[PDB]
Amino acid sequence: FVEDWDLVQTLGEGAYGEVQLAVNRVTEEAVAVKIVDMPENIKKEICILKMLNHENVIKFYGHRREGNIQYLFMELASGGSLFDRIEPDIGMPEPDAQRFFHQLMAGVVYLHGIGITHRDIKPHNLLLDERDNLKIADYSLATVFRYNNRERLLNKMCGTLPYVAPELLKRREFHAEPVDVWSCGIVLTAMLAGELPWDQPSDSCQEYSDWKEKKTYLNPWKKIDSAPLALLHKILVENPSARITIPDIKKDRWYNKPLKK
Ligand SMILES: Cc1c(Nc2nc(N)c3c(C#N)c(N4CCC[C@H]4C)n(C)c3n2)cnn1[C@H]1CCOC1
Ligand SMILES: [Cl-]
Ligand SMILES: [Cl-]
Repeated sequence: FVEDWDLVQTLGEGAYGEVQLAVNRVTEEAVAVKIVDMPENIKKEICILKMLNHENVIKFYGHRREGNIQYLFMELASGGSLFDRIEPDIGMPEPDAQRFFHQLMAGVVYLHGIGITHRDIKPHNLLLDERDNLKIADYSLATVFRYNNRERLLNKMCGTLPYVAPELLKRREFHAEPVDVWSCGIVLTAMLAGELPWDQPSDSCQEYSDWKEKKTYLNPWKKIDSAPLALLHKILVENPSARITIPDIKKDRWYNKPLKK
């Protein structure tokens, strides 16, 4: 009801909808509410949200529908978004980046383990609690890629062009997991350089060709230390069948380097 909740401010807009800081008119509890203005899509999103139980995935509370409006209730992330911790053209301190990347991989390992692909991993969708623990949010593009132990290939184009893997632009069908791995490597680049390497990973994009030709003396690569750059060389591999998998990311030298807060 317009009587149970006060909409105090917009937190942003997701793939399919928009998000308000709602305050309870009775208890003053502050939550995030996603306000859906119109379906088969939200039925699917609510179903996936009900599956989620992990420290690095957003807490779902429940949902209400009123006419052509539906309301999804989630834990308000008191630390805001990772996007807001990235200093343009700088990034953030390498130890903070490494901890966030550890937590990102734990959330993604959890999702992939229950056969869910997120499909829109980017800093706008990665939230922080009051202890700066990272939470993977926005399940509006999420879908099942594994059921009864059988993999299904993806065939729909979606996500955010600077974060999408190249196969998603080129192939009629592709594996879900390597796409999410790619977008995590663009997130790591953003965290360490405070800039995105390209508009899209297409041959008609010069910044993408430059990377394929290994010109890491150019930005954003020249801002990144050799160890995390070496991980980014294994993640941002054009052929998804040669791209590093999460088990191997967990064996990376930089991933395992002790770093000082
Ligand atoms: C408390 C707070 C948040 N907290 C928050 N908590 C959520 N739970 C979501 C959320 C979801 N779910 C979401 N969005 C936007 C569209 C995609 C989705 C991830 N956004 C953006 C969410 N932001 C964001 N800033 N601040 C502070 C700092 C500046 O302002 C107040
Ligand atoms: Cl910016
Ligand atoms: Cl950025």
